[PDB]
This record gives sequence, structure tokens and C-alpha cells, in this order.
Amino acid sequence: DKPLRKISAAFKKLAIIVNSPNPEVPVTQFSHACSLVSPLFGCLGIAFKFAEMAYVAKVDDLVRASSSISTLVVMMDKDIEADCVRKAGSHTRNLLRVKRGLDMVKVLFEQIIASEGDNSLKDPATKSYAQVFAPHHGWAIRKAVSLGMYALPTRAHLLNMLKEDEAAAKIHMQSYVNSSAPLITYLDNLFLSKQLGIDW
Ligand SMILES: CCCCCCCCCCCCC/C=C/[C@@H](O)[C@H](COP(=O)(O)O)NC(=O)CCCCCCCCCCC
Repeated sequence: DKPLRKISAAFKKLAIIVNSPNPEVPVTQFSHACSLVSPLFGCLGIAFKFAEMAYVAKVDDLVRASSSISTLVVMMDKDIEADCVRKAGSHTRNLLRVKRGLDMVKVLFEQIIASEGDNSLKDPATKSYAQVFAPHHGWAIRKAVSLGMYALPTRAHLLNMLKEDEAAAKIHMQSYVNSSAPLITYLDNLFLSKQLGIDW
């Protein structure tokens, strides 16, 4: 019942698996881990419940994909063979949006850690969003998100919703930051090594 701990435990397993040469990452286990992140977006206010749904929709596709597909590589190789990589709703396309979700949380976590003593979430939330999603979300979406900033809870309140004190929240947020880093790099390299790009 400790959402940050579930997140930290799940991504630590992925970081371990992935710090192997030639890793075999199960879609099942990957999408499960990703869904553990979902509630964080809920904790960022009622406007951002919509950001949660947008994230949850992508993760849910990875979940359905995992019923008939073993690894993230196999998933991308299928889409590559059907030439449907960037088609709206393809597993690989959703995979890329989900990777950004993870990065989003990671940078948010960094920004929150680097802004201790500030009880407001506005600066960490806008900086992390500008960095991760500004190059990809259109003007329309970004305007909405910018409006969403006005419903942000306090820092202390967020922590209360995650049921952590300052010290514990810091350890589990830092853990996710540590674990998610090589995973994101691994996911980026999956797209780069197949010349798909990460910008679409
Ligand atoms: C007046 C009420 C206030 C409304 C304010 C609206 C709140 C912002 C809602 C943000 C949802 C935008 C998610 C973007 C959806 C799609 O454009 C993309 C591409 O999907 P595709 O075209 O392949 O179907 N979806 C994503 O990139 C999923 C990313 C989900 C996580 C991003 C939100 C995180 C924002 C954090 C802000 C603290």
C-alpha cells in the first residue's frame, strides 16, 4: 500500500535485468511496472487526472500486447515487419509515449528532490514537463497542461497522498531515478539501433 515503494521495487528489477548485455525484457513485466507509475499523475490534481488517463491508455495497450508477445524487441520487430511502427495505436508508438511518461516522472522526481524546502510543485512540474514533453506535445496539449499547473497540490500534500514522510519519499524517489535512467537509455537505444528515431 506504499505506491512509491511498489514503483521503486518494480523498476529496480528492470534495471537489474537490463544491465545485462543482450537483455530479454518481458512485455508483461514491463507494462506492469509502468502501470505502477500511473497513480502519481493522479496525485497531481484534478486537472492532471486527464494526464493520468492519457498515460494509462498507453500502458493498457502494452498490457494487451503482452498477452501474445514475449519481449519489447519482439514487439518492435513485429511493427517493423508490418510497417506500422508510427501508425496511431501501434504497440511501438505507444511504447515511445510510455517511455516519455517514465522520463517525465524521473525528471519530476529529480526536480522535487532538488527543490527541498519549497512547498510548491509549480517549478518542478513545469521544468520537467518542458524538458520531457515540450518537443513532442502540440500547442493545444501544452496549453491544457499549462492550465493544469494551477491545480497542483502542495509538496507536503503530494507526499501525504503517497503516504510517505520527507525522508522515505526521498529514498524511494531517488531509487526510481537511479533505476529508470538505464531503462530509458535502453528503450531509446531500441528505437535508435533500428533507426526509428525518438522524436515522433
Ligand atoms: C479545465 C480542465 C483542465 C484540463 C487540463 C488538461 C490537463 C493535461 C492533460 C494532458 C494529456 C496530454 C497527453 C497527450 C496525449 C497524446 O497527444 C499523446 C500521444 O498519443 P497518440 O497520438 O500516440 O495517441 N499521448 C502521450 O504522450 C501520453 C503521455 C501521457 C503522460 C503525459 C502527461 C504528463 C503531464 C505531467 C504534468 C504534470
